[PDB]
Amino acid sequence: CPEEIRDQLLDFHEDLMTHCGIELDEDGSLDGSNDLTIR
Repeated sequence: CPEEIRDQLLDFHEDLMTHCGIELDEDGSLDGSNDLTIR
């Protein structure tokens, strides 16, 4: 089976939110605070 047991590969779909673009779109996908306690 794929890496994601649930449906497809990662986070319900890829090429969507944060992961297949990281050069500045992970930076944009981390919009602000309340993402982790390290902030």
